[PDB]
Amino acid sequence: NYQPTPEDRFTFGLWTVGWQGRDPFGDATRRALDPVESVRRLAELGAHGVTFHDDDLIPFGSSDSEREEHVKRFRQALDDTGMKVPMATTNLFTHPVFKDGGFTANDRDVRRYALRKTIRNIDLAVELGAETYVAWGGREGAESGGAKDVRDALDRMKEAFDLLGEYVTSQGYDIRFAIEPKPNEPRGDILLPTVGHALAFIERLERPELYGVNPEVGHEQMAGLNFPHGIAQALWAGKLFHIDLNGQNGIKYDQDLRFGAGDLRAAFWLVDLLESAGYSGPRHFDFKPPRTEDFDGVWASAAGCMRNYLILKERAAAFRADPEVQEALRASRLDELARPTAADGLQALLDDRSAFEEFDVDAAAARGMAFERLDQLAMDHLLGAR
Amino acid sequence: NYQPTPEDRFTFGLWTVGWQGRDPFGDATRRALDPVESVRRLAELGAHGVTFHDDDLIPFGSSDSEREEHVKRFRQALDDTGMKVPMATTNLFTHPVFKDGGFTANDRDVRRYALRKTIRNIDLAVELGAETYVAWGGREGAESGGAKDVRDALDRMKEAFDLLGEYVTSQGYDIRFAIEPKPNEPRGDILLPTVGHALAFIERLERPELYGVNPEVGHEQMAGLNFPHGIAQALWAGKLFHIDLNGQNGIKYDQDLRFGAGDLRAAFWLVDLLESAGYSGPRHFDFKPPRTEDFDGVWASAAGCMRNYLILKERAAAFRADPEVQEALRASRLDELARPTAADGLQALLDDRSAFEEFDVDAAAARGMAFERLDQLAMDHLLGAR
Amino acid sequence: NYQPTPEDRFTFGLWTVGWQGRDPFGDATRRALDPVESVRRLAELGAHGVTFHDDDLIPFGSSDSEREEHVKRFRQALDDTGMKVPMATTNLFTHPVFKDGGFTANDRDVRRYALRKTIRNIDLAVELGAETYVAWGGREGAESGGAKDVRDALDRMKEAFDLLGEYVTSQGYDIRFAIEPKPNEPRGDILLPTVGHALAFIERLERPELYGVNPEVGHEQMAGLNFPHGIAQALWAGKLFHIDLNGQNGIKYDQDLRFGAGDLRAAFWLVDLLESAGYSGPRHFDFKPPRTEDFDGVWASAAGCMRNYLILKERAAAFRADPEVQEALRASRLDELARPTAADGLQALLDDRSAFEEFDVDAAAARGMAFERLDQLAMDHLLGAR
Amino acid sequence: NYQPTPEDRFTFGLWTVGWQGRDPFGDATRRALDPVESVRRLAELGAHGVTFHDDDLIPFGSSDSEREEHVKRFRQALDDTGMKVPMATTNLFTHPVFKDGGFTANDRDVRRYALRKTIRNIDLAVELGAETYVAWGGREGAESGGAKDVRDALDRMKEAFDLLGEYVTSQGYDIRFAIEPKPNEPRGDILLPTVGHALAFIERLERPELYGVNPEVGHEQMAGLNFPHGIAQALWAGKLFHIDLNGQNGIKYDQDLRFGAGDLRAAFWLVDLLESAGYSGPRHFDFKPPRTEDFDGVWASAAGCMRNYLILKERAAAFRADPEVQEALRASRLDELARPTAADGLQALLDDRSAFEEFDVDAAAARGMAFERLDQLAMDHLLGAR
Ligand SMILES: OC[C@H]1O[C@H](O)[C@H](O)[C@@H](O)[C@@H]1O
Ligand SMILES: OC[C@H]1O[C@H](O)[C@H](O)[C@@H](O)[C@@H]1O
Ligand SMILES: OC[C@H]1O[C@H](O)[C@H](O)[C@@H](O)[C@@H]1O
Ligand SMILES: OC[C@H]1O[C@H](O)[C@H](O)[C@@H](O)[C@@H]1O
Ligand SMILES: [Mg+2]
Ligand SMILES: [Mg+2]
Ligand SMILES: [Mg+2]
Ligand SMILES: [Mg+2]
Ligand SMILES: [Mg+2]
Ligand SMILES: [Mg+2]
Ligand SMILES: [Mg+2]
Ligand SMILES: [Mg+2]
Ligand SMILES: [Mg+2]
Ligand SMILES: [Mg+2]
Ligand SMILES: [Mg+2]
Ligand SMILES: [Mg+2]
Repeated sequence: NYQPTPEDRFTFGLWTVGWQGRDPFGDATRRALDPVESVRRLAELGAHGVTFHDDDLIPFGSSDSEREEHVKRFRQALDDTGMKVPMATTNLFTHPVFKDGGFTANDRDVRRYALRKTIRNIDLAVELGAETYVAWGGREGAESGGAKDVRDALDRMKEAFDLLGEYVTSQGYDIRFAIEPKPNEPRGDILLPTVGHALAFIERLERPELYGVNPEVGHEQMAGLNFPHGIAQALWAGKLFHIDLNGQNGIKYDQDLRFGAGDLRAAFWLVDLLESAGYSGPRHFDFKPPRTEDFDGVWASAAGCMRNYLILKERAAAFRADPEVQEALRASRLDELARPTAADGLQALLDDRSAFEEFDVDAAAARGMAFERLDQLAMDHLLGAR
Repeated sequence: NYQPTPEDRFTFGLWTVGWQGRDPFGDATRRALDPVESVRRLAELGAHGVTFHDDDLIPFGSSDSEREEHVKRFRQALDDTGMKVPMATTNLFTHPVFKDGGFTANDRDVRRYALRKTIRNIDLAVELGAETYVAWGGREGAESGGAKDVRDALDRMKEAFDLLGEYVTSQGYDIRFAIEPKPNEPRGDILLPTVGHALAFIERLERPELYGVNPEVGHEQMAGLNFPHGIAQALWAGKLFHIDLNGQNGIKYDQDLRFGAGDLRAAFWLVDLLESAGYSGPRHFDFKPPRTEDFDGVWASAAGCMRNYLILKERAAAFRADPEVQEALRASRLDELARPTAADGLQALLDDRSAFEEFDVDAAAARGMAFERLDQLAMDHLLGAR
Repeated sequence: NYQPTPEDRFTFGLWTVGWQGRDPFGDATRRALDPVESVRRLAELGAHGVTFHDDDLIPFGSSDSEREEHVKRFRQALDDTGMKVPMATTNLFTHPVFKDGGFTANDRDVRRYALRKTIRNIDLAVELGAETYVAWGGREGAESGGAKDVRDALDRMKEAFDLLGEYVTSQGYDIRFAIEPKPNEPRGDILLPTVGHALAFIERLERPELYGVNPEVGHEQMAGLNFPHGIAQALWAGKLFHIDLNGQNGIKYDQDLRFGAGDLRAAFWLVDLLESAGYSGPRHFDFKPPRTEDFDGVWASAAGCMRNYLILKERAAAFRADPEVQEALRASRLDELARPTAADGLQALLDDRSAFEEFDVDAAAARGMAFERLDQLAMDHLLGAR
Repeated sequence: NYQPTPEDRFTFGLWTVGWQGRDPFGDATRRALDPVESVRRLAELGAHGVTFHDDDLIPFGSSDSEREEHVKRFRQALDDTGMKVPMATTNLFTHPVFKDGGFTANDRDVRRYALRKTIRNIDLAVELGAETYVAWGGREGAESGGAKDVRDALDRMKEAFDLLGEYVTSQGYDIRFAIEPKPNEPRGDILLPTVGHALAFIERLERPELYGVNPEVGHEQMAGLNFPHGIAQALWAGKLFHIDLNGQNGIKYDQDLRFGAGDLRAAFWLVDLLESAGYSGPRHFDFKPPRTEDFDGVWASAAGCMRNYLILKERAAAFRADPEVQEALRASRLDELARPTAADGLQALLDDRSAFEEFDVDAAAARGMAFERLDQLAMDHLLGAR
């Protein structure tokens, strides 16, 4: 009954189940978790692996020998459980030095520090076997218009990512980068606020093949955008390197609800797309168990992430396999959308009088699209009524 | 006192002052304007030129000889007034045949018709001297998840724009294309919903140098995004071919208020950026005089568009020239944001102990950014209090 | 299998299935329906009744004898089908005379006309057996700040509703009024924009017992509000006289999708509340079949409204009856929320040292709320996984 | 030049300039301020007074003698500076015990504790001379649908406020209560989410005359609502007891920018209304100096709050006094909006054939409202261009 196993490739950040529940208006409601205990607990739930910021694993300001002890204990728990580390990232947002950003801070010495802190963790990520290195520029942005010249900031952002690409190529590392967009919070506006802006920026880097996106359900929904549409564009560009799964109820602060909560039908269409397109990367949950919960609620919330993915996968597969849905998809001309508009070429199109001079525009206009019947078949499948 | 002249390059769509006031809940409140009368009236107000959809100028279904008469009358009014036509576009959204889109309609024969209708108007636009051809795919999208496979739709969208680029290159035309994003309305979600998504899509076309964006103030604000930030990214990419200026009060239906209405401080920062970056294209107003107004209100609203641009241009120039603002910009390290992070290169950065091992993180963190004083100088300048 | 019958009390506006598909950017895609054919078709689908604006049933400007013929034909179709008319309303938004409002138009003569048009239709509604008369003030509002003094406008709004209440009391009619809030569209901001503002306004009318609310799913969601929470407050006040059911995908133009579309989990919690609280009024669908559809799609969309209500009713009933959910509700202390805080009274509370001086705040804080496990049981029930 | 003095009645919360800059993603960037130093600094800037939560002034868990020392030091600074304390409030949101609310927590013992903590601070507020006691129920709400039966929660909310009203009446205190709405954050949805919902709830309390609202600019804008419209409704009801002034850029997390930032034109229309209606309460700033700033930026931001109010007051007064604006207001029939619709009464309206049978609907419809010219005069005045 919807039991996950490590072959489902479900992963969690240490910072997710480890969130102590401090929000802008309240103190922590839960004690800190030891990273080793989170690995063991997630393994028992059926997770495939974990992800980390540098500062989740090694407390900021650790000596080189404290650092080695923290890594050794962690590696022992991975060895004991079979858990993998497919992704890692840098914390360039918590410490006060990053209050105006890391890569695009106005102060040049902070930008250099940010790059050195990042490079140190790329080495550790490669050592632990990560294939993707995520960058979330949560402090790159502004609350006011004159504080940040955005063209200069984009020059600095490109400079930073180009240097990171020079570093991993010169070291011979097999790792790729994924940029995680967010439109706002904690800055009033954040640079590269959506999947689209991030994809566009990547095409201006010196080695674009090293960079993709790590979209997050809730972040695109904080701009009111359709998250499965944005994922489709990332897959179309060949840039979906990683994904953050969670839930969000509309345009408000980043809630990071468990996956399946928030916009349930968008979750269904997302799973349909990921499974249809054959996405093979980790199914990563970036979520926060609500601060109302104790530790039993933390693990129930994490289990629910995986459960909802597996229920929606079953319902989406049943939808696509249903002969009546296949009939309805042809009724709505999804087959024709997949055929070229003008494989005969430009000149043939220009000479084709059935495309304009003799085209019966009123008869084409009268054809219903039959989209509502198709969508109710999708609803029946989602609700198990079919 | 803030009087426009044609050298300010203010342009208006025929459909703007010509909007009859029909909305989803009400009939028209104004009679139709003759395009010739709109040209003459806008010229008297100080406009530089006008723009048009094919169907604004030539009623849909006109014979080839009615077409010639409509164009001749129009050309005579341009000759009489000195007005230019810098941009033109196609109506692929009003007629019922386009109810599921033009370039990405599921029906293949509609897609071919859409391309033929577009090509016919590119010829006319070149004849009238337009330098930019805008595409707004207002019907390209969906209300439900199964109606539109977005990867196939993006294939069809790329196919259409590639064919248009083959057409203008084979004809030897000096015209470029600009894609106008909008996130929603009239479709539940529209493909290429923001500036970012459009910029990313352009980089996958066969001849990307022919395509840029035509962002609209209100459209990016319907997703809660920072419009001057998005314009900066378009300028950074070298893709700001055209712009639509108007006003919008937040996340709701597309209001198309006169420019300066809506988010006034965003309008100030937009003008600052366009003038600082030396944008030389048309300052185009895509706005709707509210349906409360009679024809005297139409021309007052149009005049207000230009007036507000010129007031904000004056205030932004005073801001940037003020020695006290120049001092504050250095106080906030805007000068340092413009300097390379690591012109010394990767290896020097790695060997620079002042970038990490000896970096005094607490002393850097203690430095205030002085952004609030800078922003209050900007407010004082905007309000004329300085 | 989820078949509606008239005892389920599903009703539809004539303007819903009759929407021709004209939106702000496009012409109609469907021909007009005769009201008689809509009654017959809805009866065959299992509807209980229909609702109407005056102008849906009697074309604007009809002679008194054309009026009588339109009503007679309509009454014959009701007699032939068994369909009821539980609600009626006035169109104070389509005609250009209402461009600045009806009850709160700045022009006094328009306000008087609006009241006379309303009163004429109250007589007809009573004749057809309606129990509720809805007012939706879609044009009452403003696009700019100086156009409307809102205190004077609220005086005029109160004046109008007080006169309508004087009219129905002096006539001896058994009808009540329901105010339908909407935050915006077609005006930039609409007066009484949410359920809350409407409830507050009612308490200042001379005969508040005659007035309640008619909330609409999509309208509260256009302000990002929780629609089941708002309905609970209306039920708490005893003011839920009628309800408009449909779907909406977040903060954007009013989509009026079929019920169950949009925010599916909010639809589940709404049905749970209406059924638990014993709401006995009509389940009215104010929805628009998308303009992509032909007439077969219109009736499929209408059928889907009813189907989704009945599926969600079944799932909500299964949730509330499940012993494991009953256990979880006590685990989360829903039983304690229903018990008085201080039935012992103020003085006893003040003297109760276990409420403050001896209250163990850390032990209370440590108690998990168990809300995530409860919510996953609700998800399992919704998806039929339980 | 726009210098505040204590007669302008500008007040600040201790928690505003005292915000250390901890947000959901980052540590504090500023040290804690001593309340005594904040009083002295605000007095030098021209403030009239300060406000406080119980826990801002007396650290949580203080002994009764530490409590007395904290109050004495505070009272000495008030005596030294002339500063007043017009409002006070309770912190029912920071401590983990309040994670599911105070007055509407599911656990009954937490609800009793919340009432005792509140009552203790009402006594102190009266001792310091406060006239208004604010309640902001920031934790009253839910992230999921089954966690909170909202009708039971409203019963508990009414119970709590009724007991507080019994307490202040039995003690003979001259203090009134003001409910501060917020739609979301830190709970997914908060009960009483807007001004309207709060006004409606007050009318169901046992002694409604003791309760009003304390609306906040940014909170109504987090629901996309028009804040001057909501204030007008509160003034119309006679319930504007207090106000929180700040700025917000649209629908996102609560930014609490300095007043004048965010939606500048809404700030202009708010000041116009408050000054026109003769609001005599405190002009209270609930704002957060951005965490980019050091302490010099804190005081610059606070000074800017007051400066922007005084600039906007001048511009609004110039607007209303301008004979050309007075002419335009009559042109737009604002004078007619203030006149009764039907002072002649219902029967006269029914007998008035010029209100319906002989009303020339097309001639009324043709009249322009002249709202755009009026709004451009308002823009010219705001920008000092007039
Ligand atoms: O970059 C990894 C993570 O960093 C921070 O935790 C962000 O809040 C989250 O969105 C992101 O995914
Ligand atoms: O494409 C030109 C114009 O077409 C339509 O009028 C759109 O509503 C507008 O946004 C666009 O700019
Ligand atoms: O008042 C009845 C109906 O009137 C209009 O059709 C509105 O768009 C709808 O929201 C409302 O319910
Ligand atoms: O209740 C007083 C204050 O409490 C908290 O600080 C809130 O964040 C603020 O909105 C409110 O005004
Ligand atoms: Mg996130
Ligand atoms: Mg998030
Ligand atoms: Mg994330
Ligand atoms: Mg537009
Ligand atoms: Mg627009
Ligand atoms: Mg446009
Ligand atoms: Mg509606
Ligand atoms: Mg609606
Ligand atoms: Mg409705
Ligand atoms: Mg606040
Ligand atoms: Mg706030
Ligand atoms: Mg506040």
